[PDB]
Amino acid sequence: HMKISIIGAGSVRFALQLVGDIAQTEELSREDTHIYMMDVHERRLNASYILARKYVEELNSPVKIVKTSSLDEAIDGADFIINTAYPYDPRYHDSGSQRWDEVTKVGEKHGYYRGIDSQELNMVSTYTYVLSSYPDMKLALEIAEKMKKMAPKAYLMQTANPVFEITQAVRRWTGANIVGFCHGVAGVYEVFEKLDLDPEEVDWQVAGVNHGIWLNRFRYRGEDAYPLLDEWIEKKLPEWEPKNPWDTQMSPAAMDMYKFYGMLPIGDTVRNGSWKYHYNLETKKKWFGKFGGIDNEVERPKFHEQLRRARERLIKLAEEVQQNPGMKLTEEHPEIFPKGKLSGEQHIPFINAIANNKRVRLFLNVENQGTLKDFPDDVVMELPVWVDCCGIHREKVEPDLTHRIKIFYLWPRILRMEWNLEAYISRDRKVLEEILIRDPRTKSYEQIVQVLDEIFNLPFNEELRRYYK
Amino acid sequence: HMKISIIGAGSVRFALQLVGDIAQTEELSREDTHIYMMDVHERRLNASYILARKYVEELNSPVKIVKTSSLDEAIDGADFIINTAYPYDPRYHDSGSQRWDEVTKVGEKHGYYRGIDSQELNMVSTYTYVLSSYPDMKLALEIAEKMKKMAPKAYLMQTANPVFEITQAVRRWTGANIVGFCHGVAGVYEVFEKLDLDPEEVDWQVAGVNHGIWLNRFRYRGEDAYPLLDEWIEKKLPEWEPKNPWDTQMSPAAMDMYKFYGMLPIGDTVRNGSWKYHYNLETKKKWFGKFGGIDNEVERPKFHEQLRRARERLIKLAEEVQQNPGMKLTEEHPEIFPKGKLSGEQHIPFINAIANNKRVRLFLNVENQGTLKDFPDDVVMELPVWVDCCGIHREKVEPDLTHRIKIFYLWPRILRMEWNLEAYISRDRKVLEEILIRDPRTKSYEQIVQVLDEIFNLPFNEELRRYYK
Repeated sequence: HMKISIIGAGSVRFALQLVGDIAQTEELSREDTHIYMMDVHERRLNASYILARKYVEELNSPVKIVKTSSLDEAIDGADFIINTAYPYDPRYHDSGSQRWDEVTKVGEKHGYYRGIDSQELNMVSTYTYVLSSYPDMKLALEIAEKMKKMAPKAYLMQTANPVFEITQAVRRWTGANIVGFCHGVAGVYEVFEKLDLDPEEVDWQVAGVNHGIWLNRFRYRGEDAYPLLDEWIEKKLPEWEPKNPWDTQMSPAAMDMYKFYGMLPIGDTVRNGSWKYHYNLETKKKWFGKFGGIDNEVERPKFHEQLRRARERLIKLAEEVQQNPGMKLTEEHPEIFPKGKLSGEQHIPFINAIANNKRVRLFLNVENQGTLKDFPDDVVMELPVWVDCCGIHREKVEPDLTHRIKIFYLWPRILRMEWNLEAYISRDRKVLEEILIRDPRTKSYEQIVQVLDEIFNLPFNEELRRYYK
Repeated sequence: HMKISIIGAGSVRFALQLVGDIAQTEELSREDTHIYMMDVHERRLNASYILARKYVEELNSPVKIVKTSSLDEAIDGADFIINTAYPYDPRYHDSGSQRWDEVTKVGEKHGYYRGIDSQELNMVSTYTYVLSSYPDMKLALEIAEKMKKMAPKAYLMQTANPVFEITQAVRRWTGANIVGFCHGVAGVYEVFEKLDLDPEEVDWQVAGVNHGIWLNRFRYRGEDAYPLLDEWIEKKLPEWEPKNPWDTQMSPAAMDMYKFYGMLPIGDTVRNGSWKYHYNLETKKKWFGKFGGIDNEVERPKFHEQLRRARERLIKLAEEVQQNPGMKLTEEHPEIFPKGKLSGEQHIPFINAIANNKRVRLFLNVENQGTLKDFPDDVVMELPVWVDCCGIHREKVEPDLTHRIKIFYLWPRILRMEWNLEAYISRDRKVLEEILIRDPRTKSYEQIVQVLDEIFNLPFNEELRRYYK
């Protein structure tokens, strides 16, 4: 059979997306495809299981769906393990984002705007937790060790953040077959839209690290197409406005980074700039438009609440279907339960490529292996790759990333990953302190000790405190 | 013949040291050894030439000394070119340190303690000038290009700062035969003194980058000797006091860095810590003793004045000998004009090794070439090497530098070098701005623009201003 396990299936909307794509994929929608939905939160998990079963039934897909609260059961003999879990202690929080929002508030209380987890080239909210991301790294490493014994052939498809740090740590310290997933590359198609270019006529490539990728190749009709971006910056940038807090691809911050680095940052990379664009909310609004981007004290909590409500709606909807077996989720809520339309995410296409030799081009976090020759072979990069029955095949990255991207962006970001990994494995608070000593917002050493003490002293950080004792 | 050219011979005390060592070296004190003393400041140069001639005469050395204000004449057919020049416009300053002190004061005026040239892992006073060190890099690159045509076999022995940035820039952009010189390694012998160890019984090694070197090997009687340092930290560190502003080898800052990195920083590396030890003068005094080290608003100007007076004394002494040919400099001032004692610096031993196959172990700034396998081959490192008639031979660095030294110290410092080089060659103010955007002392972007504007607007920075226009 074929066993696909979603760890953290309590993440309802993502689980349903994964189930919808599987049921709408010919080579996978088979009675021999078993989808295990695993989580430690039964209310969330139950809702996801009920909605997934009904969704499949309305799609007339014969896939079998199994619910379990046992991590071992989900891993045992799995072919693909999708880690979308975001650990949180329910005694204190409703989601993982809620413990991040709390430590961040404590950071801001001590003078660290947007929390100590917001650093240069690393502003994406909820990416790291107290620098070392202890609970997320711990869970990923547990899964990696369990599957080396209970599922040696399985792919561990890491989606929970930090993808870069975690994929790197698992690869380096376990050798488990882990691949990091994030589709920040989807931003390029807007670039093409704004420049009036058929994306099918555009010869393009993107490369870098997770949330740190660059449009290294951008050609059209046999010539460099960046002069067309230059034209857009001059004529249409002054009139640019963000449609919502997430709209940053064509923002002044992206184009300023482009002017400096020589290539356009893509996707979340525009959020991960230097402190030039993020000193405060007013500065964010100059470089990102009226919302100030997403990673600020207004929009990040707002967005997290929108997720909380959206989650409860789905849970309530799961109670409704149990009461109204006749209602068709495909009809009542098409945007959540689409028919005949794939999500476009890479997770299920990846599985169909490995298991059914359906070759496809994807952007995945894997070891460099000389793809970017100026960087170590074992450093995990977000690279363009072709996946099929027999492995992941890296494309040649040409043109190479510019000299400035390497020395001012990729390398400082790679070192931060190494800092974070060292802080985890060493169990040494002094490494956490050294990271904050490189932090521009630090005014004194005593400040560093006190912000960490309060974070470590939060009631839901007992494990973290004992870990670093 | 043998032609040894001192570029910047106006640096009187160093020139006399170089001349004294040559005249006291058997294989070099020959009529066929010609010492060219070159500089653009005649008062300084004349004083150095007069004192050098008298010194040689009292040593009964037959070496010929030539004075010239022509850089070409000094380079033409030279066998070794010693660059100890520190450019400065005499219309405004008396030495190079005086233009550094002025820009630093402007930096502090804008909220950058110890000037924008003081950065993490880079606190040594007068090491870089406005980040890119324009006048020093320019002169070094001029010399390198002139000698590729007028002296292809010559060694360019770079002593003027920044040694790291300059040696790297010359190697990479000209391929001239440049080697960087600095004897920060001399600090190890004090470590041995304090621990009651015969330095001859100590199997030790040091490696890193310029002003960024580490005691990677420290063994005694067949065992790791660092436990003896551990003992010293516990028993004798509390009673440590600095003999003078330069005494930092056994300071609390050095031992704190040792506790973190696992190896003891050596020499000037103790000055080049994180901002933890340098937020302000009071913080410096906690981690360096009562003087607060040398790199502060009190001791750095004090020391520079001590150099000014010491320089004028020598110039006045040169006028005295012209009036009293009978006086013996060897007798009246033995510390400046020693007999039968070498300085211990590496410059002349290096020359005697290349030209006379007198093999010796030295610590020189040369391309890595796989010595530290985790770093690029072309990056200039301060390595232990054996020099003889036919090349520079790198020792094996064992134990390897610790993981923390690499990711928290060497790599961040190497990237800064790349930042500085990029700022020079690009002629792009935005690179200078990006460097300051990574600066913890920056509070806003407008601050960066204004501090650079005032620095660029200083009257003696016309060339620098036009360069970056």
